[PDB]
Amino acid sequence: HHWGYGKHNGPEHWHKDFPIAKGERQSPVDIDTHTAKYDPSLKPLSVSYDQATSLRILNNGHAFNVEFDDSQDKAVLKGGPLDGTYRLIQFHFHWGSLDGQGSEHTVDKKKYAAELHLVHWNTKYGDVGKAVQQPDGLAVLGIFLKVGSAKPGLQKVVDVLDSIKTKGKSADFTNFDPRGLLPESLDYWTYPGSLTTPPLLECVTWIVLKEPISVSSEQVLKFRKLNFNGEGEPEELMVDNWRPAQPLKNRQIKASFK
Ligand SMILES: NS(=O)(=O)c1ccc(C(=O)NCc2c(F)cccc2F)cc1
Ligand SMILES: [Hg+2]
Ligand SMILES: [Zn+2]
Repeated sequence: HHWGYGKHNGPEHWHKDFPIAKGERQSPVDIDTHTAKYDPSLKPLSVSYDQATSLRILNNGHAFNVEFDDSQDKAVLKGGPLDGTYRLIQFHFHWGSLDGQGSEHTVDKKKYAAELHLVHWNTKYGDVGKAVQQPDGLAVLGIFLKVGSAKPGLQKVVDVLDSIKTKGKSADFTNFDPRGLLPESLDYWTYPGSLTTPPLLECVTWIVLKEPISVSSEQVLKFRKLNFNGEGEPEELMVDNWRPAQPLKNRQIKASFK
């Protein structure tokens, strides 16, 4: 039926409706640190989120997205392996039912508690719909979350989750500063990939940060209390909404650090 992360509609079944699942540049992938090539020609990332305008947070089944006003170059990502300017459109997480799993990308086979994806689209394409039909249409900034000390900048997100417990629910979410979610170092790995959820389009330049941010057990606990189901339907906890690592194939992971 409609795709999900359960036994009968999970990742292993997506190929039946989305053939691209067995494609050449699928994500996520495992990052083998000893095989990633240090590329000194990579520029530093330029994250300009000072004028970010968040608007809403919503539970779309699958996960919760915090949306931003992308009608103007307010919050952008440039530099790194990117050519052109990419506007932030939304951010979401993938997490697990236990602290030992949750991330989509893995580092030397190590899974983290969750992973944050900051989605940006290439402005040269006019709108996100066009951008998804291009090889360099999207840039997703991936940040790993480890369980440890609480992340202050994440608390506003955590407190509003009760308002969007079920699928289809949304809440006004203005004045949120995404800069509060970045680690201190911007060192990263990069490779050409795809969306990790259907349509699974291969239009993404992945930029995965080396340094994870730490969040408290209590903070991660609250993510786990969300529901995949809509109001009135039988409760299905939103946990393990992650796709397992895909084969790297003919791709090379570059690193911006030595
Ligand atoms: N986890 S991840 O790889 O960062 C990621 C990021 C964005 C999207 C998305 O915007 N879906 C929109 C969308 C549709 F729902 C249908 C067709 C095209 C789309 F762009 C999906 C997965
Ligand atoms: Hg594409
Ligand atoms: Zn994601």
